[PDB]
Amino acid sequence: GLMQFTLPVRLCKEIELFHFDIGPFENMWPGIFVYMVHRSCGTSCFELEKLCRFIMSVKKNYRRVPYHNWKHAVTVAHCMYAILQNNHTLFTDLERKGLLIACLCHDLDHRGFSNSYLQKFDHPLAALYSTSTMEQHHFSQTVSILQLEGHNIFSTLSSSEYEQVLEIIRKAIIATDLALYFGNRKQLEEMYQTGSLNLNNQSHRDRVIGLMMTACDLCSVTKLWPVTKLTANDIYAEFWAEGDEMKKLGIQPIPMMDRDKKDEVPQGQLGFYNAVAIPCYTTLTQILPPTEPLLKACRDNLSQWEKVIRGEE
Ligand SMILES: Cn1cc(Br)cc(C(=O)Nc2cc3nc(-c4ccccc4)[nH]c3cc2C(=O)NC2COC2)c1=O
Ligand SMILES: [Mg+2]
Ligand SMILES: [Zn+2]
Repeated sequence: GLMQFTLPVRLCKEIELFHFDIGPFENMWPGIFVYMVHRSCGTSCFELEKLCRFIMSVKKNYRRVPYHNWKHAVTVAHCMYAILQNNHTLFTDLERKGLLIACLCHDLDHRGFSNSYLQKFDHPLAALYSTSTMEQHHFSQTVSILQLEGHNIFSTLSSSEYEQVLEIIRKAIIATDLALYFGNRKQLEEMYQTGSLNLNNQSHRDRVIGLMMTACDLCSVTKLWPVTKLTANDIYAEFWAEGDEMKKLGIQPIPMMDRDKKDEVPQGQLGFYNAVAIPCYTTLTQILPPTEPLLKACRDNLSQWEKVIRGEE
């Protein structure tokens, strides 16, 4: 009950900033996550014995892939933690509880391949879930870990609070399907501008939590340049492996996935920042103004990719 996690001084301060990197010491990531839950939520939200057993089962069920791995889970939960802490009064107790777990669980048992590749391979998951294939699987894997003896961190919620939180986590994880981001953001842009945005309308809150999930998921582009650049090697390592597998099925991959086209990476990052990242954090800054540091860090990194193209690094 009276047992806080404390971090060393540099982490205790930097963890509150959007651009915080959780570092290369894996054994500290669980304590960082618990630290974030205790400050975002209270030392009571969860039974420590139970939370600790849920965190280590989740860890176990992420794979050793270059990008979509345990480090990503915790990094995406941290960005959510920073958004929640800079917007204290906008979110319910339930939403704080559900969204940190949603983020930690959002890529469970990812194998390093897109929904596209599962469908062209004809993977069994592609017959069971025809859209948002991996995302329906990640939510499925979350419910499975919650129902292991001694893993139900929500067991002290009322039956109705319990159904509300699983529903928040389900919509939160499905929203990490980038194919659903483009339409969700368009609707939010139209609602915010025509003045109809209403955070007491549940379907509007749904949409907003969805945008938050895309912003946390893409938060590699909001870090200091050296973190952003080294993460891109990890991201491209999964993409090019997926490309190699496309060629094994006799399909030319899209250029993003073709390792023969390493040369064009800088221009391909420009497109990504311009079509996805900048508009994501722009709309997110309009709805939730304290998240502006994410938009500013993203613009700084676009400008660093422009410098790479102009031969200046
Ligand atoms: C999910 N997620 C999380 C992060 Br963080 C970064 C990424 C990411 O880098 N995306 C991209 C990298 C790319 N590189 C090239 C490219 C490389 C070489 C030669 C020619 C082209 N084209 C690219 C397109 C995208 C991309 O998705 N475009 C969106 C807009 O329509 C779908 C990501 O997909
Ligand atoms: Mg994902
Ligand atoms: Zn992810």
